[PDB]
Amino acid sequence: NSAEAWYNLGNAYYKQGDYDEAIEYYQKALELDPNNAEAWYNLGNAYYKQGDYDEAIEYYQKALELDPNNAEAWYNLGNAYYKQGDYDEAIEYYQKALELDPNNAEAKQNLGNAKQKQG
Ligand SMILES: [Pb+2]
Ligand SMILES: [Pb+2]
Repeated sequence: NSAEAWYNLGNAYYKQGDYDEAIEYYQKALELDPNNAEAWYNLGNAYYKQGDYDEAIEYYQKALELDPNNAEAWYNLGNAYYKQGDYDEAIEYYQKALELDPNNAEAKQNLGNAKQKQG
């Protein structure tokens, strides 16, 4: 209801690259409906695009608790850990992404690179 309205507005602002606004609007939506997995996921993405990887991780984790079939979310969580230098975590989440979407070339590549980084 208003939760959907806020989510819709977050999405519009997200797509235009206004992350600060999108983050505000997603947070409003989730105050009203905390079960919207796509709102958690997109909030995560918006923080990720801001370079705020610890927030991204928090919100990706919440999205995946609600929707553990979101292959892209597993991949982006892996990216977020990779950005923090947490290559063990990145590797795990990339492996999970590829189980659901074996065709994610970038997941395979980052997984490979992450394995090099640890050694
Ligand atoms: Pb936090
Ligand atoms: Pb873990």
